[PDB]
Amino acid sequence: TRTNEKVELQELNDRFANLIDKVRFLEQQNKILLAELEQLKGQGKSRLGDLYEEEMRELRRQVDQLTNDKARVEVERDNLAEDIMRLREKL
Amino acid sequence: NEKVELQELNDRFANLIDKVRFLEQQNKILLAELEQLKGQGKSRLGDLYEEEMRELRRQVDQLTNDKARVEVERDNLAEDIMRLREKL
Repeated sequence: TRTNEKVELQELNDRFANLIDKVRFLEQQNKILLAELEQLKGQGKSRLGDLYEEEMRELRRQVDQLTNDKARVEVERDNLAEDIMRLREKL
Repeated sequence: NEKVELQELNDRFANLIDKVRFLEQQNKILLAELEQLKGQGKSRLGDLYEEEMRELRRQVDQLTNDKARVEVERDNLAEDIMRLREKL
């Protein structure tokens, strides 16, 4: 008879209603998951960006040092160029 | 408030369905175009960092040699002067 029907249907609609609730929770959960993931990506990229920056910053610091080193050794060499230029005029 | 006949409403929503499909296709083209642009900008930024580091290494190399020479001249000038005081 159609009394079975009435039973099964009521059960089943409650089941749908249940899944519905759970799938909407699945959604809250996913949303949060995505937020976490965004946070983790941003750290990873932050850091990686730190390492690329460092590499460059090192080459720069080195260039400036080298540049000052050479500049000291030049002050010295140029001080000696005036010396031979004078002493040759005493010869 | 003008009222519409049903067979007329079907027309208007049939046409609106056309228009919407069209926007779908546009938006599609756009999404691919953007995706490419994105990709290209990633490549561009890579390159820019790349060239900066190449140019910098060139500079380190250049300066390291330039400084070794000038040290040599300095030493040479030291020698010449000392032996030049030797004569006079």
